[PDB]
Amino acid sequence: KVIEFHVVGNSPNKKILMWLVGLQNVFSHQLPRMPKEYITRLVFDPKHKTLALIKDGRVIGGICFRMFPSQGFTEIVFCAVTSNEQVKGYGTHLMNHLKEYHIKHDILNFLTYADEYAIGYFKKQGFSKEIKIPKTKYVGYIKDYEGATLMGCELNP
Amino acid sequence: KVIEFHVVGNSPNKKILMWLVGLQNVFSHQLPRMPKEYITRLVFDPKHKTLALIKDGRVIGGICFRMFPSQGFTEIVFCAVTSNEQVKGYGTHLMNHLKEYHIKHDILNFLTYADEYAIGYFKKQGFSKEIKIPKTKYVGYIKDYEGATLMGCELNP
Ligand SMILES: CC(C)(COP(=O)(O)OP(=O)(O)OC[C@H]1O[C@@H](n2cnc3c(N)ncnc32)[C@H](O)[C@@H]1OP(=O)(O)O)[C@@H](O)C(=O)NCCC(=O)NCCS
Ligand SMILES: CC(C)(COP(=O)(O)OP(=O)(O)OC[C@H]1O[C@@H](n2cnc3c(N)ncnc32)[C@H](O)[C@@H]1OP(=O)(O)O)[C@@H](O)C(=O)NCCC(=O)NCCS
Repeated sequence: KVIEFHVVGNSPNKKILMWLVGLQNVFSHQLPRMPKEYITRLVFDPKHKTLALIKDGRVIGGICFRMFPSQGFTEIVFCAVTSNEQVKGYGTHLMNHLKEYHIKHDILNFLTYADEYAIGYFKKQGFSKEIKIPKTKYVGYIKDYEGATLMGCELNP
Repeated sequence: KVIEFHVVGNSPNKKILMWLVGLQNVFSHQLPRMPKEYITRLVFDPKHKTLALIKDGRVIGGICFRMFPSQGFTEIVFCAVTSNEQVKGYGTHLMNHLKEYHIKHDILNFLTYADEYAIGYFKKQGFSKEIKIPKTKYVGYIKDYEGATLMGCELNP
């Protein structure tokens, strides 16, 4: 009934902090292959911001991303919608809003290492297994993950 | 292999933030009758401290308490051991160490509102149902918890 999108960050007021915990809680529930401590580390890392999906006070989704304005792309880390609220298009809205945030900041590229079970969702948001940014841009900067496949998205206007 | 006891709180240290979150996760998994956001609120509250049990870098247990020096007791909010590690004398250790901390701080009585299933566990730690510290001392200072049983016990030097 009321639904909000906030880019948040630990760079730490009381409200966002509740949201930061809520995001960590949402992520750890969906991403079973991610240890809670690791999520907490990245989520609270000041070089990472998280785009939070609030519904009626409560965090229900988010995308954790790290921007590399120098490389000309953004690494997408932990994106999740809570189980209740899956398949209602929330995840596509988050990616859309993420996409618009970045057009303003003039980063036109997304990179992520995709779980096997969610390659489907990224392909819908325009990601491809075939990457158009040269290796020399992201190798080293971006976290490689075990048996996740790397996908890119090249936004526009 | 390494096992630590730290008394923590929100009174921006990067270590204790991760610990406080790690504590919120453990408290949240183990106590269904308490909503995640409530736990977050109290855990990070500057009048609440928490006894963290770290194991090899990671929180596996804790006791959140609020000290009432002006009263003569300490109120026990949450305590829990992560599930891997239950039935290993870990929570007995935590409570023992909590007792020491408070003796060293001149607060002899512990109060808790105990939930239907851990009455067993508190009873062993000297805890009981009959309080010896006057109702007027704690009522309205402590937080009544619904269909929990109030309990209390004293600790020697
Ligand atoms: C993946 C996820 C973030 C998608 O959010 P969502 O709101 O549930 O999915 P949506 O409602 O936005 O639907 C998105 C589209 O991708 C599709 N899709 C393909 N594979 C999918 C998958 N594995 N999960 C969800 N949607 C998927 C949906 O059917 C939908 O297609 P359509 O609208 O064209 O018909 C969410 O389901 C989730 O939290 N999964 C668990 C954790 C995870 O796998 N994270 C990694 C990637 S974010
Ligand atoms: C109850 C709890 C906090 C204790 O941690 P623990 O390490 O498993 O308990 P211990 O290993 O120290 O065992 C303590 C003694 O109390 C007993 N006990 C009573 N209830 C128990 C319970 N629910 N779980 C484990 N032990 C329990 C044990 O048998 C043990 O007896 P013994 O040493 O004489 O053989 C833990 O199981 C937990 O987190 N439960 C979920 C949430 C909860 O009940 N919190 C209550 C407030 S602390």
